[PDB]
Amino acid sequence: GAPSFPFSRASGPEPPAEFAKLRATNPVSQVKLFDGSLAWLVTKHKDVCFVATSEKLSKVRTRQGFPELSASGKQAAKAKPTFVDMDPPEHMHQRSMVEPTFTPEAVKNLQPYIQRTVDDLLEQMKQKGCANGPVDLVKEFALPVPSYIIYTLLGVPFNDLEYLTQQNAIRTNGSSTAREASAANQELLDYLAILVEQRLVEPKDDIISKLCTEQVKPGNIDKSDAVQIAFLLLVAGNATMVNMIALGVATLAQHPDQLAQLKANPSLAPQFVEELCRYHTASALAIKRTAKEDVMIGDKLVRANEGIIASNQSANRDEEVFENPDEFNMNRKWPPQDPLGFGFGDHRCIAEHLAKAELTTVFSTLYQKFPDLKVAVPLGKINYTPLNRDVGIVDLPVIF
Ligand code: HEM
Repeated sequence: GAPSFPFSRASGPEPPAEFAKLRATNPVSQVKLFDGSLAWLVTKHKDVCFVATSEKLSKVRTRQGFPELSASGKQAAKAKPTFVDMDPPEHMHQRSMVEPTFTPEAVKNLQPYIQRTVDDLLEQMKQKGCANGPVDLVKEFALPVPSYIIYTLLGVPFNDLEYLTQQNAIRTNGSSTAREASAANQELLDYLAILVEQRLVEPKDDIISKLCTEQVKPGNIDKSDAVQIAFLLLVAGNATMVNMIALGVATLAQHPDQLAQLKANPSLAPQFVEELCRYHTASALAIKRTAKEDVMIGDKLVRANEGIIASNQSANRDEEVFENPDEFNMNRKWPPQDPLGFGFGDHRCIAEHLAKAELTTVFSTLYQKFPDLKVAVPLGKINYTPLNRDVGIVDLPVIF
């Protein structure tokens, strides 16, 4: 019978062991989901790209056979969809309403702001110090960097960032009760609704204001849609950003020669970030589809109304594309094929340029500020996310 999926990571920082075996012997295979239903799992880079781009496959979650991976996903599929779950032409109709803030040119213009935000959080961390024991790099740094940036871009005023950063963290923290997580979720939605009302009356230079002026007031979307689009932009990427920063620090601690290179030359941060986003694919469960019609993938027939999950994590370890794929090597020579940390095709992460700018700013600055930054617990004792989840780090004690 088909194995249960998601698979568990082989260890804290490693992908599931199953993918390498499937790439070698059964690259398109069936897996069993939490409800006992089946889905196709695609593991090779070429095939993941095919799934990501085929117009015979749909992201619409009300379609029969959609591969929801948990009961919570089934419940979330009942809500009015935003662009993450749309096909053409609806997908770009809505995504284009917010894409302008995320273009390469817009992100380049944001660089001084990104640098200031990182610098200010690093200075707060220095002022707080570590004179009485280690501090949690996640709480002090990896969490607020992406949080402050996305909230600011959306339109949150500076005074409200610390509290809203804490509340959004509660929503996904593994220690929160269901009541606590639900209350934090609703608190964020209530806050965003008030902010939308404010920007309908007096727009400012932020994403919510642009939605209000350009889409809500003309009747292209309503104010509840603006809230849901803003909420999507907050929650889609934030936990992934936090995990990528923490994973980068841990990966450098595990690879001290490459850390020494980066300390001696901060201009290596872009290459470090490229290798990090390939090696630690912290969002590996988002390339999902159902077949609108029969489609052949390799030696398998995916029938109409069957689900498909395309593992970009597996694709990023595909030996046929990336030589020595299971070694972290920021000095590698890159092949012609894209790494897939941010997905592929029409739905490729809207924030890829912003996320890479945040990560590059972090890794070109962190060890200039704190040349003696050290993970304070043994590396084998790092508190990674549970093995049945996307790779990440919950907390990371450090000294400096
Ligand atoms: C290192 C950090 C991040 C990683 C690795 C990442 C990864 C991904 C991946 C794998 C997807 C699926 C793309 C696909 O369907 O092919 C995606 C989509 C998306 N991401 Fe990110 N993401 C990151 C940060 C962010 C941030 C900071 C934001 C928002 C500010 C964000 C917003 C979104 C949205 C809205 C989508 C859906 C795009 C669509 O379906 O059109 N992501 N991301």
